[PDB]
Amino acid sequence: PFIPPPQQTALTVNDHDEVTVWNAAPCPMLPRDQVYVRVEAVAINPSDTKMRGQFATPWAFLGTDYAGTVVAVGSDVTHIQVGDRVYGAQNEMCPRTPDQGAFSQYTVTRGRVWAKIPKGLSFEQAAALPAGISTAGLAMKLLGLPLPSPSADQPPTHSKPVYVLVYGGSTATATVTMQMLRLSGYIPIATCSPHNFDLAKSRGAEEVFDYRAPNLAQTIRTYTKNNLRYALDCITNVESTTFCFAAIGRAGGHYVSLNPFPRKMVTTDWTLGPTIFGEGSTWPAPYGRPGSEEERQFGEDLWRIAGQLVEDGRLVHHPLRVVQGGFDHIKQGMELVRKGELSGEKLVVRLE
Ligand SMILES: C/C=C/C(=O)SCCNC(=O)CCNC(=O)[C@H](O)C(C)(C)COP(=O)(O)OP(=O)(O)OC[C@H]1O[C@@H](n2cnc3c(N)ncnc32)[C@H](OP(=O)(O)O)[C@@H]1O
Repeated sequence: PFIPPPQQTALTVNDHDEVTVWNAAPCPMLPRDQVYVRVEAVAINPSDTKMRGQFATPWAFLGTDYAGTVVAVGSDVTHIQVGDRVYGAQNEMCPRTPDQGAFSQYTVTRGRVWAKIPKGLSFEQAAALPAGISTAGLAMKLLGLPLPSPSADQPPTHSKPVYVLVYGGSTATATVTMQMLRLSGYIPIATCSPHNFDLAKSRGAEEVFDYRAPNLAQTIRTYTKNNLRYALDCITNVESTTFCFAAIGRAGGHYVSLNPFPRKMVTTDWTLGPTIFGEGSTWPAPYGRPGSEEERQFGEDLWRIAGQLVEDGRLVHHPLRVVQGGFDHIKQGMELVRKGELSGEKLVVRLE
């Protein structure tokens, strides 16, 4: 049986709320239904930068998005060989599993929220995808929109065009969501900054608008025949919620946000990330919820679908900004992300 290394490097937060390169971190045990991954590349997400204060578990590993090489295979796992390449998501800073996080030299795969990297994709391209895939699926689920068929030789047809507003169409989440929406037969319309217009259109937006434009909500209401029933808010602040409520049609609509938030006929939801694992959250406030087998199966189904889409080139990664380096480079990348210094790109670290 496989024996994990006695120590490794991982990124964590210490007992003084500081992001820390930890050079004596433990290695996880190998679950019988998972595989053991030597991490080759990771992506940085805003969620990583927010794991602080009450949100941090000291000495628990940071990071969601990883891609690496399989070094050991759990005894109950089929269809994966030692030396295969995989990509997937981890559930960062879960006090029950503090030795599992993407920002580590060695991790294990989690649930079935992972896949084999297609032959034509690099570690960096693959690492850019997992939180995107996962978030896009949770949002479509919450909006009440069906997932794409991995078959189906092309999108369902609708009665009339069914628009979906995506506020923040240059975000990492939006560029993956808009491809998926299109594959399901929906027509995304996006708002973002002018320099990311071409990116939004390349990723499935039928039209794209500058979110700063005066009375843009009237423009959108006109465009959608005053019957916009779906708004996906990828920005999630006071202004984006106001805009989305204004753009939704006179007969009502559904607003889904990627974070919690503090007129009639609008239902509202927001995506809780660990939900993709069928895990819940131990956090208090609006976060804590029990896990569920239905949530687990959804996540597996999504990943089976999206895996095939990525494999056939029908779902593509957000543009990359690739850094070569070690764990301090992940730490610096987080700060860049936290400061909003990235536009239209995802920061990926290839671990050297
Ligand atoms: C395995 C994990 C699975 C999950 O489901 S995680 C669940 C989803 N939720 C969260 O992770 C919560 C924590 N995350 C956040 O709060 C993120 O910031 C969200 C999820 C809201 C967005 O992250 P994402 O990675 O999708 O976007 P990004 O960082 O790539 O987007 C940045 C872009 O956001 C845009 N932006 C930034 N501030 C903006 C503003 N005030 N107004 C309008 N747009 C704004 C601005 O775009 P341009 O205007 O075109 O340059 C900027 O480039």
